[PDB]
Amino acid sequence: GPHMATGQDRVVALVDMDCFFVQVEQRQNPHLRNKPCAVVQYKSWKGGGIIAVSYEARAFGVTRSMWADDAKKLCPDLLLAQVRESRGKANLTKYREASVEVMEIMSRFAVIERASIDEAYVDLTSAVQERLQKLQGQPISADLLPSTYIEGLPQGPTVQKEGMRKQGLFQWLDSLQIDNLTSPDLQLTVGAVIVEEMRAAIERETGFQCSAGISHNKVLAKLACGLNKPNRQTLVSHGSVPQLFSQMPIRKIRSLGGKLGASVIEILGIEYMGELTQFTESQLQSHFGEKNGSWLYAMCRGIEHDPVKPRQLPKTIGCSKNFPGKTALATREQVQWWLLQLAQELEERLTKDRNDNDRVATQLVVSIRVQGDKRLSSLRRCCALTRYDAHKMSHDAFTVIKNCNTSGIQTEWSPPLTMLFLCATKFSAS
DNA sequence: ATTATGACGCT
DNA sequence: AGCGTCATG
Ligand SMILES: [Mn+2]
Ligand SMILES: [Mn+2]
Ligand SMILES: [Mn+2]
Repeated sequence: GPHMATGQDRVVALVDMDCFFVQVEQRQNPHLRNKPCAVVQYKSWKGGGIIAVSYEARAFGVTRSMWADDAKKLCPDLLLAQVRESRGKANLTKYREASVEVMEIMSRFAVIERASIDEAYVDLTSAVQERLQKLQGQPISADLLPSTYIEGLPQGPTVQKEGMRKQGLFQWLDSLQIDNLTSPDLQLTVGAVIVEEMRAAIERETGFQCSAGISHNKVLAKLACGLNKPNRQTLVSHGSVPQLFSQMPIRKIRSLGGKLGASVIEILGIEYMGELTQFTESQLQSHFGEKNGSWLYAMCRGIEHDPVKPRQLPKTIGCSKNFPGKTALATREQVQWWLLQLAQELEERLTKDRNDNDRVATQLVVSIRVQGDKRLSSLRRCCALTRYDAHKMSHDAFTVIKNCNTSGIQTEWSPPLTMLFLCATKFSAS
């Protein structure tokens, strides 16, 4: 009882931009705004592959990983924006720069961990303590939470979405103990006030809408963020976890959407996250390993300790291109030309990174795939990265992979290469 | 013939 | 170090 640490020490938010690449394109081209539209890379094969979908287009069943020609079958008036192509390959610079815009606004409120191009975690514990000592027991008006959902409410003893949102929020605010500066539910509520302000600032200063989740840790904040998209935020309290998890498929939790989650389901004979509570920590550790087992044991009770890392910048900068089927690289000149294209984009991004962020990469990683290998990477080799020069890094990459060519002929390349990847890593301050 | 990344765990 | 897993704009 008095010693069961309930993992309610922190206030953590996850902010995720709605249909990010689509919003970037809609800001640039007002003709795309408030329309079914999607962002595609390339065009010749099946109209290009969709990587981002506006909510209007999602209503027609358009999804990521769909070919545009097929999406057009579902949504004949779908509008498409194409990713820029530079040096023969997709170039995602516009979206990376847009991401930096959003990350810089978020960093004004608290330290953030960049989790992806369009999302960051926020540790709001200290900002909440500050805002609470500023409020001085004053209760929290529903007017401060105009886009917040309280997960699990309304409950107990109107038929429109906004009406139910407001009913649930009213139930939450009425149950609140606004005099206790250490109540976790109050702390989450103030956290949600701050996140409303953060999201207002992002939209005001960039044009971009986002959603957010507010809870006591990263996994719950991410899950909460997904519950009411687009353009809304969701508070998942510690108390909401049992009901939320009682019907929550195991795969919906970050880290469990793959092989490990499938093995939880098959080994334990369960479907939902809440069913995990019936196993001891040792049982879970026996099946899934010591770390995963401790993590599952705590996570199914709403508890997770992974910190919000103070890291706004990516740890690696990389360039990759697939060469499927008939496009696979089968000559030395081909392989060298594409290594040079990738290296030229890498050099440009690295030089910008050095100027902006006062750091230099020191390791170059070269990864390839060979035709007929089921794995995404067939080979991975590192070498020193001592100079930001594309000709040098492409020669070095070729030097470290050239021994994969089983062709006795030095001109041909066999088996042909279906992917090239260059990645700069191990940054140092300079 | 979803493609282009980026993080992190394992050994 | 190099490999595998997970995430997905
Ligand atoms: Mn998003
Ligand atoms: Mn995201
Ligand atoms: Mn998505």
